[PDB]
Formats: sequence, C-alpha cells, structure tokens
Amino acid sequence: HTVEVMIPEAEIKARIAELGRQITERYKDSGSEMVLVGLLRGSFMFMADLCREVQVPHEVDFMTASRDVKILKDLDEDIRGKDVLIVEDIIDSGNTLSKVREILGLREPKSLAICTLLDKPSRREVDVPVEFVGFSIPDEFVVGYGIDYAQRYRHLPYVGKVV
Ligand SMILES: [Mg+2]
Repeated sequence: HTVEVMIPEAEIKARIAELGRQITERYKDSGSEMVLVGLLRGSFMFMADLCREVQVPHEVDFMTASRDVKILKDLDEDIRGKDVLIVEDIIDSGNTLSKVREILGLREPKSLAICTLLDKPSRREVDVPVEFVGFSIPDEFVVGYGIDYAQRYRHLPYVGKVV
C-alpha cells in the first residue's frame, strides 16, 4: 500500500483557525472556567493545534477510554460547573464518544460539547450530538494527524489516504 495527501497540512491549519474563532465566539462570554478534553491517543495533535487557536482561557486535559467502555485513564481536572469541550480526531460509529459524554455528564459540567476534526456520518451506529466538525468525509481509509493504521502515520502533518 501507499499514502497520498487527502487534506493538506495548510488546509487543516486554515480550518483549525476558523474552528478556533468559532469556538471563541461561542464561549467568549460564559465567564465560567473552560476545559478542553482530548481522548488519547488520537486527539493529541488536533488538541495541540486547536487549543492554541481558542482565545478563551481554559485548561487542557486528557482521558483514555476503550464490550463496556472503560476509563483506562480519567481526567486530572474536575469539571463540575465548567464549560467542557471534548476534542476528537475522528468520529464514525460514535459509540465510545457517547459513553464518554454520558460518563462526563454525571459530573455536572455547566455545558458539554464535542469538536471533531474529521466526521464520517455514514458510519454512525449511535447518534451523539457534535457541535463542531472540521471536515465531513466519505468513508475513506484515512491516516495521519493523530490517526494511525497499525502504529504508524500517526505523525504525518496531513490527513492521508491509504491506497
Ligand atoms: Mg479518537
């Protein structure tokens, strides 16, 4: 197989700056504390780029999930009464994401939303709400920007297609 560029690095960058202005507008006037929560390992790169574009004061935290959805590593921060934005790299089935959303919901955050870089709507098995989407894509075999295919390509600066 081989990997071709699907969404170039510069397009991801321009799109993230828009998501950032958009998230900033949506939360700018809340005043409450804000927390961006990534799901490891996939979201680390998107989180790094996204949080630098969110001009609202906030903390960044991570959690690891994965039959029942279990927490392999919980949040270090408390979110009760805070605005929380879950940061995903890609959503397809939406199963894990919906369970994570429920788990976090029990902590009574002021608000809870999801921002994913890539969305694959045609694969949704459960229907979870998603407030911000970077790119909506067909059901393509994608890698890069945090997404791996058998432990590699995770470090590519662009989203590529495995051929
Ligand atoms: Mg993920």
